[PDB]
Amino acid sequence: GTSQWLRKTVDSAAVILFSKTTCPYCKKVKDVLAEAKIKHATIELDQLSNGSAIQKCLASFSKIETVPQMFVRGKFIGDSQTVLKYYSNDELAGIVNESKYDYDLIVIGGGSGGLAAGKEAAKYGAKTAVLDYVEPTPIGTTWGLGGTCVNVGCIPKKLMHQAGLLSHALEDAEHFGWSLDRSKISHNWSTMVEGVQSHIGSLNWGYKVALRDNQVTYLNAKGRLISPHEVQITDKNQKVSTITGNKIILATGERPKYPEIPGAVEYGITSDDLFSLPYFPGKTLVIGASYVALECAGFLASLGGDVTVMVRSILLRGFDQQMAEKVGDYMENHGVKFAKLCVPDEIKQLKVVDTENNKPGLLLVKGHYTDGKKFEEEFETVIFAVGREPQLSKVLCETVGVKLDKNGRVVCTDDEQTTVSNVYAIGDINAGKPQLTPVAIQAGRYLARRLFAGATELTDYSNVATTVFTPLEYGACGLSEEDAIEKYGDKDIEVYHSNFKPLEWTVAHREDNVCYMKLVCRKSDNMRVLGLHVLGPNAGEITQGYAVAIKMGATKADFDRTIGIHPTCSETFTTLHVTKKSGVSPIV
Amino acid sequence: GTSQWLRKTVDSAAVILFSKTTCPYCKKVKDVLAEAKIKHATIELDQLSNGSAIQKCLASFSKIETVPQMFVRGKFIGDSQTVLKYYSNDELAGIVNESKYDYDLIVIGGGSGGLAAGKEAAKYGAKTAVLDYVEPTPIGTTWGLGGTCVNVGCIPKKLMHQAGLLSHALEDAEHFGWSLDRSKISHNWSTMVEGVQSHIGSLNWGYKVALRDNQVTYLNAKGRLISPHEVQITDKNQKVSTITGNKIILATGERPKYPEIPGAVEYGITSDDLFSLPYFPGKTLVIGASYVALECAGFLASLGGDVTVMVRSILLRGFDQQMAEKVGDYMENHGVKFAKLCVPDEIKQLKVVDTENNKPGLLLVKGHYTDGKKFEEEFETVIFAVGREPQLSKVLCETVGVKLDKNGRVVCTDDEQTTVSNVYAIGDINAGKPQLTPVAIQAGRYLARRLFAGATELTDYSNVATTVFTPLEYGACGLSEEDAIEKYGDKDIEVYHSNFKPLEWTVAHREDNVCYMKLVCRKSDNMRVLGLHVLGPNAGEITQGYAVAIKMGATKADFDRTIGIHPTCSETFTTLHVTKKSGVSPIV
Ligand SMILES: Cc1cc2nc3c(=O)[nH]c(=O)nc-3n(C[C@H](O)[C@H](O)[C@H](O)COP(=O)(O)OP(=O)(O)OC[C@H]3O[C@@H](n4cnc5c(N)ncnc54)[C@H](O)[C@@H]3O)c2cc1C
Ligand SMILES: Cc1cc2nc3c(=O)[nH]c(=O)nc-3n(C[C@H](O)[C@H](O)[C@H](O)COP(=O)(O)OP(=O)(O)OC[C@H]3O[C@@H](n4cnc5c(N)ncnc54)[C@H](O)[C@@H]3O)c2cc1C
Ligand SMILES: CCCn1nnnc1NC(=O)c1cccs1
Repeated sequence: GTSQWLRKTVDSAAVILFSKTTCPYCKKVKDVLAEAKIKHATIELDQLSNGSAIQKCLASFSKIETVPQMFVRGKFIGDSQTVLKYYSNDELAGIVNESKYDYDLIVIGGGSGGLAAGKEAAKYGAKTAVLDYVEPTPIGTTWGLGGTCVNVGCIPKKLMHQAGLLSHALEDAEHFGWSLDRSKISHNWSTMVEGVQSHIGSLNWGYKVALRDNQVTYLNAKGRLISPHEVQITDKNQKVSTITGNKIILATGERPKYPEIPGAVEYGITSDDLFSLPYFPGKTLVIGASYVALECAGFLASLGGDVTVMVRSILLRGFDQQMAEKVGDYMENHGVKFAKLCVPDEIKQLKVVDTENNKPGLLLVKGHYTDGKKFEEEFETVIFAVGREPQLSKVLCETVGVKLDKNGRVVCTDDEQTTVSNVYAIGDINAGKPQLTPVAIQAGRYLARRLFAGATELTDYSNVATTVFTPLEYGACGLSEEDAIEKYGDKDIEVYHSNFKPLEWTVAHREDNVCYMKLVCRKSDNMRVLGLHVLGPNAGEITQGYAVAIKMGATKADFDRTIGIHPTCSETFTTLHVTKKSGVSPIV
Repeated sequence: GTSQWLRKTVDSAAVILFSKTTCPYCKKVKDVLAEAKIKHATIELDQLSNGSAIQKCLASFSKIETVPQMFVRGKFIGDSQTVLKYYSNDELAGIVNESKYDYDLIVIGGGSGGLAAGKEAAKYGAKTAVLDYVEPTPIGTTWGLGGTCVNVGCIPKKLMHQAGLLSHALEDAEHFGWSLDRSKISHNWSTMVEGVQSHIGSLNWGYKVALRDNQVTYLNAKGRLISPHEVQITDKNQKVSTITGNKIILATGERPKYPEIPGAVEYGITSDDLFSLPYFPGKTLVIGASYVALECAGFLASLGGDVTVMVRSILLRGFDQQMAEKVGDYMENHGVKFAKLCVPDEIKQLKVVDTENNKPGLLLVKGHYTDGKKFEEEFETVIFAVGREPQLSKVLCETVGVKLDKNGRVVCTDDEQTTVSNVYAIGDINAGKPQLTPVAIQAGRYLARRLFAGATELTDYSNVATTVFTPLEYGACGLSEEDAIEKYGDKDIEVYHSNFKPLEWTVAHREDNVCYMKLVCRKSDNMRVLGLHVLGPNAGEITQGYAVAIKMGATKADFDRTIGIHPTCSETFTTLHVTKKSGVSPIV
């Protein structure tokens, strides 16, 4: 147990010191390494329960049982007198840089997970390279370091959402006494895009500085794993070379899918193109029904656009379907049109994009409903949001032996290890895990600590909370109502629910019973909270704190004994009492 | 023991049915009572682990041991055969209405706690009266049913806070691309006040309708307890009479204090007057430094006022003082002036309030600083926020025997009982308790269930979360850093902290490092979270859910293993890592 841990730790750490907090000899070695600018991990044996047994086990490698003991890439280097000898003779720098491979770690992909992993590993002395390359979209769009969320996902999406929310704030301001007239105010798309892209630019630059300041090598090059330790890289000038690494982390993410119909690639766009588009989309069709589809349609309508969403079957497949339908109903009452049970057949071009006057083109969209009736309408912009996929055939030679599942994602054990022992995978390409930025960041950081600092903590992927940033936001943590009933049976499930009205909505004359929350609980397990759901403003701020209590096993009684904060929306969770089985109305 | 619970339950309940969920004689008695419109409590002995011992205990009163046992006001009424015979002879209604007193419960005070307690008691067949009267302020202000929070507290205060927040939304909107010019937009105070007051009006009306629909007798009359069971009432027409009640709940709340200086009562106002004031206060002095003082100064500055705050010693006494100083620093950078270490000596009138044309007057304020220097400046409005106090002298005859503390608050045991066994106190007049609206509501509801439905659960007053609605909001749950250090010692306390920047503030060009959060933890108890603190937007929404986790005993490890929701402010709590002891800067 302890002896297997110590061997794994010694073999994979780049530079590591076994120490005690009280030892002045350990203190002296720490000071030497700090002066020499030699980064390393440290294990403090006195603060571990099995510290005495670990100290015994070290002799299997060093033949000594005292602290300090310093190791480099699996090799015992010395105790205090020996380390000082090397430093005094100007030998220590060469010893700590001796390596079989070019790098201790190569990260393929410079996004949410990969940048987090590479920075954390470098902290413990791992010589690290991060590779990032952005394949242009069909119309030619590209962007800088930081991945999907930074450039074409979470960050610009929520900033445009905030511009859309301010439309309603301008309306509400009249009722609260301000002299403006929302009727005479309009939105300038390109001014908003300039501001969003300026912030994104500062993040691109900030990641480059952070890698520079952590001594991480950044290569703006496309990588391909051609054997367990060899990565072939192609740089900006199409120069091809090979670099080697001890450990490999795959973190290459996904890109939007297109339907296989005429005109889709030529004349439509995806979210990759939307967030830097130089002109307002105009009259827009969004094809699809994921959270990406509904978030983008939502803010486009708030910013004054004529928006239609064409839905093949249901909204937000995979989420609680009562909540999904409430989300869609709010959007439809606030200016989004839906073409339900409908798919596209072809896109025909009526007008080329006008670069001269900074204006969209014009497209004819033909499709059909499930009963066979036809769909035909003109739109200035068509946005495809029909899912995302990895393309690991490009990243990864078949002969390496890394196992992929039926959707092309990497099959990993619960420590992110692939079927090849030195290769790991994190983020969206890890099969079966929630595809979210804070999941990729936690996975990458925790993995770096296990590989290079002897940590044992794994990432917990269960009950990860989400928020959908539609015009009225939807936060969730845990099971949908229908999954809970499927797993445990209707008899063992009790659901508490209520409508509510934000206080800010009263003087503004907004709707009385649209916002909604519910707790899905298991009767036979002390009324354990299985899932939490809320539709209302600031839904992500509301939901986050409860994710801790659910992780700790909160029951309905834990919610009841907690006192609310007044006046808030979130406090309504502390006093819920109407059950669905009672048939009593949830309106207030 | 079981037998003392039963004897207390029987003696106290108005109408109560001892039952089992699987007995058809029980079910038949319930249907008769339902049909007769007879409300009652029900105890299902089969769902209680000590049910069989209760049945033997029942024979004390009834000399039977079987289920169906009906009691009315301490007296056994009958089993199934007796109850059904009374009903078919039209004798049952008279039996269940028989009472020694006018009411089972008299609530003195119709505010947050008192309305809650009275409605809940009525659900179990307690014949209930709620008394409410609003003594006018010195200038004559009065209002309707619902108490301090509804009419002159949390509700109008947060609505005027929202009007202030919207001024910054109007500024932000230009940066997000909207065509308005905030420079050319102004605020109309009277439009605001008219909308706030029309909402409060709908709440006064809703409380009257709610009492009628629960068969609660509402008396708009001043009450005075003159003996344990007699309440003297007076009467919009000054008619004095006496009504009697079995149980009494005191819920009369507090009112603002005035300093004992010339001109204060004549020429200053309080929060009681501010929320319906028909003229804009203009150049305003706020005297005091409580959360009421700072909240009101904050929104008045945001709505265009020239505002000064006069501070005797410190800001937000009783709150974490690091956090209090950050709250005030933001306020000072956004147009609130502070006269620190300063106290008033007299208010002189220079011009009378123009009630005709809705203009304030003019006042000369004279004061002095602690060094000795003089204060003298003109203001159009002077607002006193120097604390709140009860006036139980008016409510409670000294001869009844209800003990008060040195501040005039009621001394209660942990079940809200006073030194007189049938008299209880809830809300702000209960000595030692947090003075918050959801605390009053939970105390009131839970107490009514113990008196009239045999419940045993007590209100938990520990770790009750708060939010101060200053222009940048401050949420907290648990201990301040300085109380934790005083209670456990500096060596046993670890503090994790970080600045943050809301994503909404990036494109709007707001401050990088003013929002702030921290977790105060106890090392020797598994890094238990003792206190949580956040300064930023939507702080009450952020804080609420974490209050459940802290009640369940969250540790730092529970926060670390939980995954964040991105992009939010609240997610910063899930990745905190900089300790105060390390000395590393908390900036982003
Ligand atoms: C529109 C949209 C909105 C979203 N909103 C949210 C939200 O609100 N909250 C949330 O939590 N998540 C959100 N997400 C999801 C989030 O963006 C992803 O879960 C996250 O970015 C995944 O990170 P990753 O590290 O796995 O991959 P990525 O961030 O996609 O990083 C992979 C990087 O590697 C590069 N790369 C690919 N192949 C190679 C190669 N061969 N060599 C070198 N580099 C290569 C890619 O170009 C990219 O830069 C959103 C996603 C989208 C599309
Ligand atoms: C400016 C301000 C802002 C506040 N903001 C918040 C906030 O954001 N959040 C929060 O949780 N709390 C807030 N509070 C506190 C909250 O208002 C109180 O905790 C709550 O109102 C107390 O309820 P209560 O039932 O104890 O008394 P009250 O609500 O004051 O009700 C007592 C009632 O009894 C009446 N009465 C008095 N004497 C008699 C008599 N003899 N006969 C009949 N009736 C009588 C009173 O006039 C009143 O109607 C705020 C308070 C103030 C002043
Ligand atoms: C055998 C006695 C019948 N009886 N006598 N008085 N009332 C009732 N029944 C009822 O009130 C009802 C029970 C179920 C539906 S109505």
